[PDB]
Amino acid sequence: TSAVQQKLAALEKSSGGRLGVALIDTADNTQVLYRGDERFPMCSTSKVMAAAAVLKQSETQKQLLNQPVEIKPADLVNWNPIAEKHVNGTMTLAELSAAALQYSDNTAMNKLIAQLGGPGGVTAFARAIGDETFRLDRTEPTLNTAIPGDPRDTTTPRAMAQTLRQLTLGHALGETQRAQLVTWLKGNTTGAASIRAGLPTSWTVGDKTGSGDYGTTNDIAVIWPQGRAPLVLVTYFTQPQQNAESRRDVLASAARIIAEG
Repeated sequence: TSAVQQKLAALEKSSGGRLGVALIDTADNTQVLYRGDERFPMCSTSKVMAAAAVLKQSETQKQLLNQPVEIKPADLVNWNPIAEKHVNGTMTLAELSAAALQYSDNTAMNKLIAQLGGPGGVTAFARAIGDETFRLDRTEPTLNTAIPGDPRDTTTPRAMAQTLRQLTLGHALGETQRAQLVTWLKGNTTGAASIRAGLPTSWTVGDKTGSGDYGTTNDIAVIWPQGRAPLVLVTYFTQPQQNAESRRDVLASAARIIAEG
């Protein structure tokens, strides 16, 4: 019930939905949590785990990121902004990872899942790095159904914040791979209205957004304030109505509240 809690609780109450927040400050390893142990549909934020797991593979298969992967008409799903540009051609695994992370391409995510042996291979990597909460159960696009109470394709804010810190600031990946993940997250094109919109102008951000049914609107971010040790912030949001519209403003507002405490 620190000052931020009542403020985050008030934001949630004004929003009509369910808000989950987890912050980690690497300067002193303290944490702020709001519904930190409740499950939320991850939606596209799970693409970070899949991309990281492929990077882990490339620590042994050194040229793996350069491997071409055919894009067939049957591979296309519901949102394929980059993969649709390469049907009947190829994209490398690096290009598929970038398309997944920076444009939220769902065909690209499915190629990453396939490279890992299915959703259980993404969950396997989460276990290998100490995340016992993350579970990926479906491919795209069905992982976004975001049905209330459904444990499939969920994690908690606390678990995802620890994971993102290990991948981007810790040593869960090789240094080359960590740098590549950071470059990918910083190049994200879909995050301008989410966590980034609630943070000071001078802070560098890498993030992955998520969106799904029930108005589910998510963002997970690694944040470098200037003259200060980096931060990790997860903001998850979902709504009672299956048809609810996106609420990226809630994530911006949560980030601003966090950034003010």
